[PDB]
Amino acid sequence: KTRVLVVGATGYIGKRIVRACLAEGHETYVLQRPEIGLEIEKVQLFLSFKKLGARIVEGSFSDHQSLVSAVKLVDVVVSAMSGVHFRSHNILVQLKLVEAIKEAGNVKRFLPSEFGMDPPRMGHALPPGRETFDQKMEVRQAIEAAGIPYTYVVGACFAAYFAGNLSQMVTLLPPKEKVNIYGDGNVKVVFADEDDIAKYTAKTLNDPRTLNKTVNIRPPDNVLTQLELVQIWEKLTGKELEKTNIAAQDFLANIEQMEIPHQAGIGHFYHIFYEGCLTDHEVGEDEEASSLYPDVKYKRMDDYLRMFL
Amino acid sequence: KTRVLVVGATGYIGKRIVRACLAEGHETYVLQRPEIGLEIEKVQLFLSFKKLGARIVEGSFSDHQSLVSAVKLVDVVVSAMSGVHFRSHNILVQLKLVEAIKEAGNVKRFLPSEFGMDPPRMGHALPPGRETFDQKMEVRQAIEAAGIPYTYVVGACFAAYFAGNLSQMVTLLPPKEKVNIYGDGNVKVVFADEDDIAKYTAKTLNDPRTLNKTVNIRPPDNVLTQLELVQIWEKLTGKELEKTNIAAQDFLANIEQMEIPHQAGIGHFYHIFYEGCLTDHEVGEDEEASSLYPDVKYKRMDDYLRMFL
Ligand SMILES: NC(=O)C1=CN([C@@H]2O[C@H](COP(=O)(O)OP(=O)(O)OC[C@H]3O[C@@H](n4cnc5c(N)ncnc54)[C@H](OP(=O)(O)O)[C@@H]3O)[C@@H](O)[C@H]2O)C=CC1
Ligand SMILES: NC(=O)C1=CN([C@@H]2O[C@H](COP(=O)(O)OP(=O)(O)OC[C@H]3O[C@@H](n4cnc5c(N)ncnc54)[C@H](OP(=O)(O)O)[C@@H]3O)[C@@H](O)[C@H]2O)C=CC1
Ligand SMILES: COc1cc([C@H]2OC[C@H]3[C@@H]2CO[C@@H]3c2ccc(O)c(OC)c2)ccc1O
Ligand SMILES: COc1cc([C@H]2OC[C@H]3[C@@H]2CO[C@@H]3c2ccc(O)c(OC)c2)ccc1O
Repeated sequence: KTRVLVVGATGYIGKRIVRACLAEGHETYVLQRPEIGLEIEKVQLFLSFKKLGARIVEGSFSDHQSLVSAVKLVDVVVSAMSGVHFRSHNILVQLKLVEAIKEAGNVKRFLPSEFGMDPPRMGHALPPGRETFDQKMEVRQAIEAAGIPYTYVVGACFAAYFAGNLSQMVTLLPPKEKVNIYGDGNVKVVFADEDDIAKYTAKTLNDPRTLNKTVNIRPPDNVLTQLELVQIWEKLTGKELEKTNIAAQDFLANIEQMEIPHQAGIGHFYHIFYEGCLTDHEVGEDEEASSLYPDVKYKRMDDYLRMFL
Repeated sequence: KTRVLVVGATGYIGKRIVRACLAEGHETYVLQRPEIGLEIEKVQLFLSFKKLGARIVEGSFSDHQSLVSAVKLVDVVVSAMSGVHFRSHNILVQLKLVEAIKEAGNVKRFLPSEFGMDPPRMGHALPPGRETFDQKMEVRQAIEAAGIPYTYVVGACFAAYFAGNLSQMVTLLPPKEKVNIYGDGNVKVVFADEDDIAKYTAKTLNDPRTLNKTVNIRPPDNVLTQLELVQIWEKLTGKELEKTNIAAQDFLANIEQMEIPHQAGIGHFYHIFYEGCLTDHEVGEDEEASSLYPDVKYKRMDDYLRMFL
């Protein structure tokens, strides 16, 4: 039985990873930091994990020895640390976890908080969006310096942030009548239900095929252009949307004057929808999660969008 | 089937009320406000409501006619508006809901956001905690000046904020070794699991017995002193905790110099555990929810506390 520590267990993807580890059959440990005082939602999340059979491990990122103690309990550590500018962007805090793993020496694999664009492929991104890739690379740098075996889970847009809103920024719901199309809207993007991301993570974390590998989440039916995604919704609703095509220069105009979390968002959307960073390179079946784990009947984006009807 | 609208549907008690209305068989509507921007957890709560069978109603408190349109759809309106200083304390925003109910004319009953201490009994309270009772009384006044029929649900401490922490402030977990006892710890308090509070709400909101009444949530097995609460925990754990008795004037010492949310917390705790405001007066079976709805097998605190072992 694989023992797994989830660090970031109440996070957006972290909580889905916890439940996926439990359903996969792993002996699932969750790190509970003691600073969560009156954050009642976090406290009841941990209590719901307990009721599912998770085991709470108390530890703190400012107590190096408590991290060492926690990781010594498990075979695999999965980190879901924050990495979104408008939420919180504390990627580099994992360095203390890496150090703790380095000292414990028992850890057979570490999955750091990746779950998005492929960091080493983003060397061209400009600040502040660039921070995400620079800081994940630095965590990668520490992992491989320490000789810690790893798996990097990358390659898909969370469906909540990019599909349920027809990729409109600052909203999470489909628009009623108007939609902005990025460029011609013919650039292929990779989408995935976050619950499937979690299930692929639970399955890959002890799979020899993915030891010391980048694993890509690129389910073939979910490779869609923005216009394809829009047209799915128009078909489901029986209503055409008025589409405005936004050229690259107008999308980025005056970016330097906007608040930093919005600058990052714009930078990321530009890589995804204008440069097509998630599909501008091919990946093999031996490094792609839908083909590695074909028993995951992943949710297609028409079924994902139906939830919004 | 009673048609119910919940305003505050993603709130702490609000989401529990939505689910209990659905389980009770009400045709349940929930107000989705448009300023839900990137608050993904709210967005996904509504999706979870829809799948359980709730109907989404769009409206904004800054758009009076949207509110009138919403309350027109239902027979009863339940408000779970915020009212905790360290969370947010927007009780007075319900005045706009009351005004829309007035104009609509069809609402058979309105339950405002109370769910705690009985406001008219708290006239002696001092600021800032006093604001809770004053604003809840201003809402009561506007309800009655509009002729809207009502039910006021009051009388119990939410289990998570007062029982699961053995009533220690700024924490939501049982303490590991040491516990503060307020006074002698022999002042009776009322505790209720918040899912039972929601079930009673769902059961009372169309009950002829409770039209234009105050309904008290005072389950007899859950009327306990703080020492009795601590004794339940100590028998669950087999370990005695070290108890420190805190006298009134030491509990309140230098209260004027602390943050306003903490001041309000101390004021509330003083009224509950030093004055006994939840038990310094009696209520008939006619107006108490556990006798009113005896098929609700309310969770006793020993079972509640087991979630924390
Ligand atoms: N479309 C995509 O592909 C997306 C990719 N991502 C990536 O997913 C990963 C997770 O992001 P997300 O789920 O939104 O993150 P969250 O913002 O939900 O944060 C996750 C966890 O971060 C922990 N955390 C935050 N700050 C600290 C801190 N100072 N010290 C210790 N722990 C801290 C918390 O642990 P705890 O549970 O202990 O409190 C928190 O729950 C990130 O790398 C992100 O970049 C995320 C959004 C979209
Ligand atoms: N022990 C006890 O007896 C306790 C009693 N209470 C009482 O419970 C009741 C609800 O409190 P609680 O669950 O903590 O509420 P929350 O703090 O969870 O807020 C509940 C809802 O208030 C709505 N809200 C907040 N601000 C606004 C605003 N400006 N405009 C429109 N809507 C707003 C939101 O509705 P939306 O979902 O639509 O976003 C939110 O989800 C209160 O009267 C409180 O005093 C609370 C805790 C303990
Ligand atoms: C797709 O890969 C990533 C996606 C993201 C997204 O986390 C979600 C964000 C972010 C920028 O895309 C969300 C975003 C930021 C700004 C917005 O206005 C927004 O609107 C939906 C959404 C972060 C890191 C990634 O490697
Ligand atoms: C019991 O009646 C009420 C309780 C409350 C509680 O919502 C919860 C609060 C508040 C003050 O008691 C929670 C409180 C505030 C400060 C704290 O430090 C705290 O620690 C657990 C908890 C609000 C209104 C009420 O009428």
